[PDB]
Amino acid sequence: TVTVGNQTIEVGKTMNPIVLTTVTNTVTGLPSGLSYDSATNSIIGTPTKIGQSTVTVVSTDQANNKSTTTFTINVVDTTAPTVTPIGDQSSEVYSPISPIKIATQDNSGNAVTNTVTGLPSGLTFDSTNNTISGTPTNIGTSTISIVSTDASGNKTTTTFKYEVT
Amino acid sequence: TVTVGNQTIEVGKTMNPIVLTTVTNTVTGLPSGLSYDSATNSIIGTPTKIGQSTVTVVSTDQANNKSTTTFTINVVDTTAPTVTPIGDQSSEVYSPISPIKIATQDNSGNAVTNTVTGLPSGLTFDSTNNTISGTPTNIGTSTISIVSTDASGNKTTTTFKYEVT
Ligand SMILES: [Ca+2]
Ligand SMILES: [Ca+2]
Repeated sequence: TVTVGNQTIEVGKTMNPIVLTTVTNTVTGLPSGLSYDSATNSIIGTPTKIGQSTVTVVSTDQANNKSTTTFTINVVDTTAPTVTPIGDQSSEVYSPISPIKIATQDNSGNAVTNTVTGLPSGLTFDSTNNTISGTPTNIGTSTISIVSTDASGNKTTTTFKYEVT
Repeated sequence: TVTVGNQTIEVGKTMNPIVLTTVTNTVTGLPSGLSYDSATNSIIGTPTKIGQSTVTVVSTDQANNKSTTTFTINVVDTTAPTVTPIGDQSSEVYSPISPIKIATQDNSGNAVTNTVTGLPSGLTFDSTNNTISGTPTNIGTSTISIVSTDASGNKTTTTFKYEVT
């Protein structure tokens, strides 16, 4: 058997090393974030860009006899964004609130979209600065729900209670 | 692990099929004598030329997503020549013999060298037509020894008795 197909790895995570097995290997075309460890004949590191790369191994044996393999690594994003926790909130009706920042992070290098719902009346969400602000118009309790989506469509849902008094 | 190095196979023999495993594979650069069996995702056949070939698999999955592996096949000769059997011989001293042809065959496409020794006196070997002829000058028994060598240095030894009466 010869192994064909993608070698699939997760962007922004430290990969399981890929062992090269049958000698001197010469590896090229590696994505940023990865390189080749002679001493373990392993490709290791953490890839930073989503996409496919075609990697070339030229191997030389003890008599300097040349050989060539190439294969594809596929760097994917299948992990959801993270969101800094937001505690339960309380403020007085008719008073402008201190803005609440939704801080998000993602294993991809990239921007995250937040969809916010269940907001107390009078309050609003600004997608440019990703903050909740405004002036509550009703007393009562709300559950504020945030769906954060990375560029590859992975979603996280975060909730917190808003209490207006 | 990714498999690196030569895939080594024997010239003029029917290979163990190489299974391609992880889909539509597109195979190219195969040596003469081999091709790709879709239904088994196997490379099969019998190679005829000694040497290295670099073979390319482009695989397409169910969503038509492209992938690439390449590897080297190394077609070697490690098998000795064969020689048509020659029976024990008898002829009269002072009489020219009917020439004896040494017929050889080899799994490589190529020429074989025969080294002949232990010949009864008066007899000789012609390397161009590969035949023993001449006129025996002594009565007695000889053991005639033939070393046949292929182009890769694989050797077979064949013997037969010559009786001069
Ligand atoms: Ca992600
Ligand atoms: Ca041979």
